[PDB]
Amino acid sequence: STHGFYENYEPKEILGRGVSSVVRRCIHKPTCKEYAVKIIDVTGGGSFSAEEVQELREATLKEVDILRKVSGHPNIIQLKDTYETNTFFFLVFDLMKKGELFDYLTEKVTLSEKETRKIMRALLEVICALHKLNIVHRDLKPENILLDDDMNIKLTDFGFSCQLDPGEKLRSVCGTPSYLAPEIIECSMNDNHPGYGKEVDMWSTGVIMYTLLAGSPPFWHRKQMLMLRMIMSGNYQFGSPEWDDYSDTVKDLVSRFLVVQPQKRYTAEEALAHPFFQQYV
Ligand SMILES: Nc1ncnc2c1ncn2[C@@H]1O[C@H](COP(=O)(O)OP(=O)(O)OP(=O)(O)O)[C@@H](O)[C@H]1O
Ligand SMILES: [Mn+2]
Ligand SMILES: [Mn+2]
Repeated sequence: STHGFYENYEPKEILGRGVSSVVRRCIHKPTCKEYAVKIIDVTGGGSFSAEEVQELREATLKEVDILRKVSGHPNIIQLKDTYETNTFFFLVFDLMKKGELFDYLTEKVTLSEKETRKIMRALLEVICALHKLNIVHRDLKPENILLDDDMNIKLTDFGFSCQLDPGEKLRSVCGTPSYLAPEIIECSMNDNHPGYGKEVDMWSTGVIMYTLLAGSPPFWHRKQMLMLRMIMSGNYQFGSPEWDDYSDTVKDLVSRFLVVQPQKRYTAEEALAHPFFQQYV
């Protein structure tokens, strides 16, 4: 499969990395077309522990299977090819040439209300289609939303995703602590807690919507545990110079993702019916 991979593609420059991966631009030899390959080291560079190797191999098998499930959506990355050797996995994808939403937010500082509107509608439609399949992404954040050549977003990174059976609940904690829903944190501090569902994605959506308009996240503290209490209490504001220029309509939408009790939180469908997206009914 390594021969298979290097037999069919010429590897190019690094585009990004993760704890146990490297993503590169690569050229398909037969077509001369360009792709992005995510290279996952299941061994972890000679340092994990046999058990973990099989936790990482079944992790990426879960990832590939979630990707085959969501294929075809216009705003979701397309897995085009996969190769598997004893240590490495190779996921071949369409090449997103305008990088991350993160990188784009870094250079613009903040995004206007109309640009945020366009991005958020595209993401909510994505999330809506995931949730109908009962898929929870669990890593929604600006680094995992990419931009193609016309600046339309492409949801990517399904490495923590899962399909749920009817009424099932999750318990493991994964994802970036600034984007983590409260019920996840709660769950990590109580064995008796019910577990969390699809709604964690609607919290993250809230932190992303907020952050594109403010240029900074709604819940931060240099000391993690105090940041987590802020999140668990849902203690944030539309403040200082930061929110002065925006409508009341956007802020109302945001505050409806940013609700602690999951039951009371907006769903992807509720968010698309808000007045904020109804200008042209
Ligand atoms: N299809 C792609 N087109 C262009 N660049 C990409 C593509 N896929 C990934 N990259 C880049 O590589 C980075 C890492 O990709 P990905 O999120 O899929 O890796 P990961 O190891 O799962 O990351 P994480 O630490 O968030 O778990 C992305 O955030 C992006 O910069
Ligand atoms: Mn990622
Ligand atoms: Mn990931």
